[PDB]
Amino acid sequence: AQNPNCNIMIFHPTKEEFNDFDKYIAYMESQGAHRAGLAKIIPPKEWKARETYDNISEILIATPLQQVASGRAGVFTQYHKKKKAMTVGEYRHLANSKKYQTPPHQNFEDLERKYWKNRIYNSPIYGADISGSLFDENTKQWNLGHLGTIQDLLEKECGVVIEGVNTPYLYFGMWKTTFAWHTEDMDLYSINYLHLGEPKTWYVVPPEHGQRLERLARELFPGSSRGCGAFLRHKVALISPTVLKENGIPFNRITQEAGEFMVTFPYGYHAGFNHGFNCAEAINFATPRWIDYGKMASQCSCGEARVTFSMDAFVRILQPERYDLWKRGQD
Ligand SMILES: Nc1ccc2c(c1)CCCC2=O
Ligand SMILES: Nc1ccc2c(c1)CCCC2=O
Ligand SMILES: O=C(O)CNC(=O)C(=O)O
Ligand code: NI
Ligand SMILES: [Zn+2]
Repeated sequence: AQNPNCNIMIFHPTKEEFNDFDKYIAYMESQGAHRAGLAKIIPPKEWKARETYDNISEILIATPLQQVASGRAGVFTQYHKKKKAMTVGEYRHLANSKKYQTPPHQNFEDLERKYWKNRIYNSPIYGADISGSLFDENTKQWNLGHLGTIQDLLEKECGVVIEGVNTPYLYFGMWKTTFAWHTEDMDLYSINYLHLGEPKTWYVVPPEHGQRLERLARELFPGSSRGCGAFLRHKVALISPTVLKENGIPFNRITQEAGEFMVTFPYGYHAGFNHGFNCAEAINFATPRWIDYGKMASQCSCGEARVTFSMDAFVRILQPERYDLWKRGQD
């Protein structure tokens, strides 16, 4: 078996290898990349997402989110307080202000230490889930707005035609902005391109060990667990690497820098934080191997999760027994 220790693998495709997206994902899996839950892909030197990022300041962040923490330094939840709209130019200025700017630090490890020590005492503002793309329409390779759709994948694999669309989302981050422990909707893959700015550090649990993380989460957030059998779907819980280690949870970590792609694999729990002002673009996607994960994906039916229109068809076709209960949750 390839990659039995479930290490995060890093790939350096040639420009020829970068032509066929599906083929390269399959190649990465043939090398065991999926066992980690996360892979890094460094694009060939000849490739670029777009010409420059000089003209992005007028993009609107309609609903910036202030991420307010509760709990202890290594075990906390965050809730999102809506703030007034601001442009990317305004957001960048805010990120760089004394209140929000990245502190002096020696290296990524030093910054990681500072993050886990001090995150809860601040409330950074995140521009998340903004529908759009920064890939040039003429970028033919690994253009996140030009991927085969999940609806077409489901149709190709299972013969059923379904409604729904899936398009990319932009994320504008600043120091300490945080993504909580989660897998993707319907345990899909995700792909994330860091377009510009400071790094993003990721933590990931191998898919074969996801239930170990779930069990610890139930222990650490007992009220939340009683409220919902899939409360990690709410995307609000954080657990530090120190606490994971103390509890014997298998995980890995890696830092993504501008110009790099990360792929998360079905049922690969991940969490992380931004180092400073940055912009990432991400989208969910599927492959034939995903179908079995989609069929088995846990669902939130307590009403907290609240998912996109397109998830309806996924649950309806892949999980017909769960559909009625889940749909009651959406309404
Ligand atoms: N349009 C703006 C300008 C500044 C700010 C906001 C919106 C909300 C976040 C806090 C802030 O300084
Ligand atoms: N796709 C995700 C997953 C987690 C999170 C976000 C988007 C933004 C809101 C905060 C968070 O933890
Ligand atoms: O970048 C972020 O804030 C969160 N991204 C993801 O969880 C992802 O790409 O799957
Ligand atoms: Ni994700
Ligand atoms: Zn729930």
